[PDB]
Amino acid sequence: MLTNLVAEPFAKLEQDFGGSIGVYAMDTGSGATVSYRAEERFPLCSSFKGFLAAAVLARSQQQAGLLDTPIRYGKNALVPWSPISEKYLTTGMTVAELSAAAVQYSDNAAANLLLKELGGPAGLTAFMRSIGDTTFRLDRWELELNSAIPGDARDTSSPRAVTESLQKLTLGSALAAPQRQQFVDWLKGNTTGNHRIRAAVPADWAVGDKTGTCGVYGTANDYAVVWPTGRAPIVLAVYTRAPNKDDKHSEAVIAAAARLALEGLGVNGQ
Ligand SMILES: *[B@@]1([O])O[C]([C]C([O])=O)[C][C][C]1[N]C(=O)[C]C1=[C][C]=[C]S1
Repeated sequence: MLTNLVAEPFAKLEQDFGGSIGVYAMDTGSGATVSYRAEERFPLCSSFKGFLAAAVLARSQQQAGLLDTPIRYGKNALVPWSPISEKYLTTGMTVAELSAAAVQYSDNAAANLLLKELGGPAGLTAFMRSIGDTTFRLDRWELELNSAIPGDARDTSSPRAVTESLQKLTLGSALAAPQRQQFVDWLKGNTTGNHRIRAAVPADWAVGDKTGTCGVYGTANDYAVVWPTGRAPIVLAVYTRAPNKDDKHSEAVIAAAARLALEGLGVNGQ
């Protein structure tokens, strides 16, 4: 009834990109949605790290002091693209600091350390099942989860399930109130997304996001909660892939798809 009330040229955008774009956007006030390839699977890439941090926050509700726990690690724990954890190799970091690094810098070593805390990819998947997400699956660790192989369901979800779970965690009741605001605050402090959904969002609106870039198969993504002033928040997810291993990802295409999603919802923006 309220899905795709206004058609938007997503097909032309993905054809110009040379791949596939998946979009799901939800106006949490009216329930209206924009949906394009929204139930297809796309690789999560580093976007799983947002849900990883939420799963850590959920575990901290039953294990008080978890966030403050100092974690030491060896050089063998470093993974290419660990921009924060490499600076604390000789000191260690807290669980909360690792979580913030995973969310805000996509830190790979931090992500693997936190996955170990949860019992691995199946532990994160179990958390997602516990909030009602039956689509999400994490199967591997960094960096193997970035292979983005066409047709491979490992380490994928759908734009719709990403958006639905993001809404539950940032705006609904999946986390207790203090943990919910901490998750929002980590997303708001993200540093990796300035050229993606944020580039479609006016500077005077609040926004938290989590990006991912697999590095192959034109595969990259971003999901976000956006608070336009004077109306209810919008939750959205934009995922891309492409058929050839050497196909380039495009941040501009992600920003453009986000613009179309906001336009389709009737949200006056840029
Ligand atoms: B992850 O999938 O994405 C991060 C970048 C982001 O958030 O958009 C970087 C770490 C992960 N990616 C990889 O390890 C492979 C890389 C692709 C580009 C730079 S590192």
